[PDB]
Amino acid sequence: MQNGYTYEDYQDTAKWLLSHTEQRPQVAVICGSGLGGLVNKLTQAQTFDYSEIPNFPESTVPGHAGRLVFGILNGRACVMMQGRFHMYEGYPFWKVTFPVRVFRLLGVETLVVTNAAGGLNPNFEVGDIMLIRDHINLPGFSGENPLRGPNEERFGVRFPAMSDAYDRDMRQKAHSTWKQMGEQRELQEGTYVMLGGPNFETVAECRLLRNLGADAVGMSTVPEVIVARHCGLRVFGFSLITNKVIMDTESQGKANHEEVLEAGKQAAQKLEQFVSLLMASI
Amino acid sequence: MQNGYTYEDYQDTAKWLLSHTEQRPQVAVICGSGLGGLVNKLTQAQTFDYSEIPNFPESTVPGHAGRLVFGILNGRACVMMQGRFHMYEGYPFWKVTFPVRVFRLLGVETLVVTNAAGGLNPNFEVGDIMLIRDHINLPGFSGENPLRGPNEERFGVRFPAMSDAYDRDMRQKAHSTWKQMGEQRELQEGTYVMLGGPNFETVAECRLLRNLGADAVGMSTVPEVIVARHCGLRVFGFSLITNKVIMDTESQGKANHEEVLEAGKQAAQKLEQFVSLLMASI
Amino acid sequence: MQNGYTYEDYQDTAKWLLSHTEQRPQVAVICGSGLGGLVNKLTQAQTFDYSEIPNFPESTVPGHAGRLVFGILNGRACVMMQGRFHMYEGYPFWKVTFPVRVFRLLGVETLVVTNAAGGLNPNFEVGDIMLIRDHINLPGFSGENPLRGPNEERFGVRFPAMSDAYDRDMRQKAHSTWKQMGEQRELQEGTYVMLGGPNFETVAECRLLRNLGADAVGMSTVPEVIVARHCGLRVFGFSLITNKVIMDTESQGKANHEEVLEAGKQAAQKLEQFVSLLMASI
Ligand SMILES: O=c1[nH]cnc2c1ncn2[C@@H]1O[C@H](CO)[C@@H](O)[C@H]1O
Ligand SMILES: O=c1[nH]cnc2c1ncn2[C@@H]1O[C@H](CO)[C@@H](O)[C@H]1O
Ligand SMILES: O=c1[nH]cnc2c1ncn2[C@@H]1O[C@H](CO)[C@@H](O)[C@H]1O
Repeated sequence: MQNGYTYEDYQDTAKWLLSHTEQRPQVAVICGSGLGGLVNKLTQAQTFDYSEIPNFPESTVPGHAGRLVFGILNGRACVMMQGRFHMYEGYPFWKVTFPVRVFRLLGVETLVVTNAAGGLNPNFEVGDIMLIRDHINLPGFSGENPLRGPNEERFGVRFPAMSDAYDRDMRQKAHSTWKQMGEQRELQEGTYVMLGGPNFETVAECRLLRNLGADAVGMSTVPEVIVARHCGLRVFGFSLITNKVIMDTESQGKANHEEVLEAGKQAAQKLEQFVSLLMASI
Repeated sequence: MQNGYTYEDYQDTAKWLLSHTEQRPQVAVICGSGLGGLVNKLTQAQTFDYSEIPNFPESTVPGHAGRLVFGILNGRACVMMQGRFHMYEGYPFWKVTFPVRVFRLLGVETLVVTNAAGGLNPNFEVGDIMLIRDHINLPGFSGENPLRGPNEERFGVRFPAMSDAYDRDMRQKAHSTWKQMGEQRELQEGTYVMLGGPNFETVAECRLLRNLGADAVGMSTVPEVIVARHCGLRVFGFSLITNKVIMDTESQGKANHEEVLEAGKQAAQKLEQFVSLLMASI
Repeated sequence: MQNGYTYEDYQDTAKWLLSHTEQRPQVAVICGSGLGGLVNKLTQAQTFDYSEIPNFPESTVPGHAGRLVFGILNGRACVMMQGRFHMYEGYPFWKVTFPVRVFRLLGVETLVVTNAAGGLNPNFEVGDIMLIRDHINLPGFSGENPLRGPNEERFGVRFPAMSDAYDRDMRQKAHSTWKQMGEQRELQEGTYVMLGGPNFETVAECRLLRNLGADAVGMSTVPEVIVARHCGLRVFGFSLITNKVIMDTESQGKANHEEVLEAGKQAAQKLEQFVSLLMASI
């Protein structure tokens, strides 16, 4: 059926967290595949396994520890999802996005989303960071949407707009911050396209995606952005280009989850530095 | 699971309606968002709330009264759905299309469908009326189809063709009728594309849709057309262009349901006049 | 819910087959619409109705007998599915692909898939045989995937690659074999695109599909290939172009299942000869 959580369920979970930590975060960060390292830079950290927080789902994917960590990052109080949920695990979108609404009830105002993605844009190189300026929601085209079913007015409106989903001001900040880091490569920016997974794309599918105007492909994030914007959260996000997708039938190798995680550690020091510095801007 | 209604369920509902009204309609009209006004031009009208008709689903969307009205429009006896059902409300396609099969069992032969849609075609202006000459069924591409499951031979064939879904003769009639109205703008005609909703499209999604050859985007209608053609109903339909979709990231505003309903009243007098005059042609 | 079969279920079904036939096939063939004739060339054949094999689903589509036949084809021991399962029948992808995993447990190493498809490529003519070199999985884009849910490590990895799904060596063999047959028309090769069905495509949908780079359209096969590659089966397949899809609104006729089955018998002698000769190559 549709959404199985009532407003009270989100409320109960929020109260439970509030009664177990003195931390009052204003920023929420969702760590994607190979990005779980961002957590180790938190000060005064407190961790909760998803399995001990009442109505919380569980991460089953390698590279997703499945822990909620509160802490202080570069002066800002925040909460981090060290690992997320995906539709390919068997979860409905209303389960995948449960934490987002709980965050809103905690008093969070900004949500930063991260993920590992395949590069469709030929100008992209493995290791690149791409600011997400827009998305294409394939599952949404068929009715698979976290907002399907009766609307909860206490969270948002029935027909939320998505054209302004990725905060313009934060993207300007991201660009200025990147410049201060003195990096050699430029910060990329583009359209993220989501598909269900869990298998990797065929050559025909990649060419099709690129021709639709997508710069990177992945199996998450979009559902969380929809719910985030629906409840009024300011959203900012980026993809770590973990590999160049095969575009020719004379393909040498083939995508694998290992390459994705390996790439994560390689860029760890870089993107961790980036996110921490970004905390100064709000 | 698949379709939960058996042939008998449609039959029972049809018998109930037949035993409560002397009206024997030959035309059925489904009113979309902001089009519920078409009903007020009916003579000898009889209304039934969806909630009192046995196996009927219920409209939960603003702009959808949720009433079945029988009456005489410009000499033709017809039945109107003042408000329809959508997949984003949590309804399976076999629930959304329930009324269509009941209509067939009432003895209806023609089905006219209406809806509010976003304009993808740059030549479209807010207020335009677009005859639907074809559709692109996105949900259908993934298997979400009102005909999924065992086929009911009493209604139609297992593999119904859709290339001739929108009646050619009625579209010629629509054009001749529009000319007699002396309108200033030309009657548009194009391809309607359906996606699940309920959120509005991103810029990337709109560009993608337009490039696929779609002229207008919406969250309904197609399921009803499939079932209508499957059971042998002559189908004709049109979209009221309620807004121009944002195609640039330097977007001024963002889509909202209010604009859609406001647009409906603006064109009310026009499209109501159009549909009533169209009744003369069958 | 997700996959309802546990590893043991596939195992039980495999043991049942092994205890009822002395046949030990190395090749598995799935016959599509109008291709059920391939079975009549088997020697020392043994047939099982799907309804008598424990955890087996059932074919409900005309042109799909619904029988598992073991036999010897041109010296090679193989098993054939005379008729397959489709999502439009009401089956979840984990039911549609059940036989594929059972085959793996029987000791099968190669899977050849066949199907009836509509030609999108203008160079295609009715009667053509198209080797599938790649596919576009539309249902997969929305999360409808036979691998959705927890991964069974005993079968394969969590994130299987699909870029090398259609065996290169077998496609070279197919081309050499076709030459030896002395056929007049060339063996086609292209991208197969899958959509849910059961209705046939509209003109707008066909133009869209062709523009995405698809050569033929159908309502099956892809799910079986995903599971086959996930568990390590070598895969090879081909489509019988049963009709040219309508690409213009001044359409003369409209697609029908009859034309599909009629086309099957016409090419029967040809494709049966092709598959039997192909058995010599492994
Ligand atoms: O090339 C890619 N295509 C699709 N998803 C990808 C790709 N690269 C990374 N991911 C993402 O990382 C996990 C798989 O490693 C998936 O969760 C997917 O969202
Ligand atoms: O721009 C648009 N995109 C998608 N659906 C639209 C648009 N404009 C109108 N509708 C239609 O009207 C309702 C929302 O107001 C939805 O039911 C949708 O089908
Ligand atoms: O033009 C076509 N479009 C879509 N599927 C087709 C077409 N031609 C053959 N099939 C395939 O044959 C059955 C219907 O006859 C369906 O199972 C479909 O997979």
